[PDB]
Amino acid sequence: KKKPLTQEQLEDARRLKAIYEKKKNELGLSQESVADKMGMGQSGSGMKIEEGKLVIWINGDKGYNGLAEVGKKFEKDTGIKVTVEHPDKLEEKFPQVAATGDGPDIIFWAHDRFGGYAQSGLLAEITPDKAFQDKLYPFTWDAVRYNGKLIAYPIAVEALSLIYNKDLLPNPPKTWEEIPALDKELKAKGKSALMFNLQEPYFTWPLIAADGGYAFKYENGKYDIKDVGVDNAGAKAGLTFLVDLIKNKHMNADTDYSIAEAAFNKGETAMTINGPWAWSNIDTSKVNYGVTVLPTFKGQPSKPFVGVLSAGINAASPNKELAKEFLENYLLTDEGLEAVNKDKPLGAVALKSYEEELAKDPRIAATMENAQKGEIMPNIPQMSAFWYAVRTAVINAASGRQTVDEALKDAQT
Ligand SMILES: OC[C@H]1O[C@H](O[C@H]2[C@H](O)[C@@H](O)[C@@H](O)O[C@@H]2CO)[C@H](O)[C@@H](O)[C@@H]1O
Repeated sequence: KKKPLTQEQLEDARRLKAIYEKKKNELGLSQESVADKMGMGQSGSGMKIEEGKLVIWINGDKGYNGLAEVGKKFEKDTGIKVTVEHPDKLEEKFPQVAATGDGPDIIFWAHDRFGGYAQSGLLAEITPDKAFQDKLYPFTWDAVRYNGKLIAYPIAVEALSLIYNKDLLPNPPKTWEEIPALDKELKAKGKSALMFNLQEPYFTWPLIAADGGYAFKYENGKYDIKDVGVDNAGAKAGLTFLVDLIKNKHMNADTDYSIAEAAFNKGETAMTINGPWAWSNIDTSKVNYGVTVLPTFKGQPSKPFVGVLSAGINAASPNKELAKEFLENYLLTDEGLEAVNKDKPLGAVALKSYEEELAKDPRIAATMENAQKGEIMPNIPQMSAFWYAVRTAVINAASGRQTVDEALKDAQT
């Protein structure tokens, strides 16, 4: 308190403070900190994610109610509350919130996005022992391995199939090339041959890859990011066929997931292209449907990009042990996967014991044959940029805003 200070000394300090404050106000920071704007300090205090519970994000097309049921079982046994959410644009929101040390404890998505999350430091290395690993197929662990480390638990192996209305079309086409004539036939009955989501490149990729399109060349155990196959002859032939379908009025460039689903389930179109998650709504519909191998293009199989639905653990989570216990001992069991599967079908699961049951289902057999004909997606960090590039190319080529040659030239970097 009692200091040997004169008014002149205090005045000198007053002036220095005022010089500082004058600059601060001129910089428009009357209400903010200088050090914050310099990106100094932290963000944040390492405690945004609540300790002692689990928050889980999964896409809204998956069996999130069945997953929440597994969460309730977990809570009954352990007292740990599990909250399941399905935010829109989850795969964009997760990296944004997790970068700040926030977000869910566990994030579900196909494995392709996970290498980018891991490179950004957003995903924990997972630690299942060999005995647990032995319960899932080796190729599924491979999909979630990034630079030697396991960075997610694999859940299910997803591939697109051709889904068809057996009453309108007891005999589904073998080839993409048959579709225009089939559409002309069905149009005379007030129906169309085929509708599927043209807004997400996932759905058009199997045709683009058929005759030779590819994302990143894989050689000697590594992906060459300098060798991209989005604008080669095969990719062009595939996308040109799609564009010709639109030019010839066999499909509408505007068709999206809900337009195609509503039209197929109402019985207005004879075929759609979709994954196992979609089977539940068709089951509810009046449609008698089959699930079969995708049409060939130029005599070669369609090659869907295969996604392994996977559960990653937020690096910021203080609940990594709770998450491990939940995922290994509750979800990845016959009863856990059945709960999710009964809600929206997972397709072919990574867990050997449960996959052996489901394999009897002809819809799963067809999923697996389409998966086998395609390729497991890379998980490299360049995947997000690839998908954005191809999404743009397909939408622009389909709508006619650009030619196929120009759109694919733009996508190639
Ligand atoms: O369309 C690009 C998109 O494809 C894949 O997303 C799939 C996903 O794997 C399926 O689980 C399902 O939810 O439909 C999505 C397509 O709408 C990639 O996994 C994704 O990263 C990519 O953006």
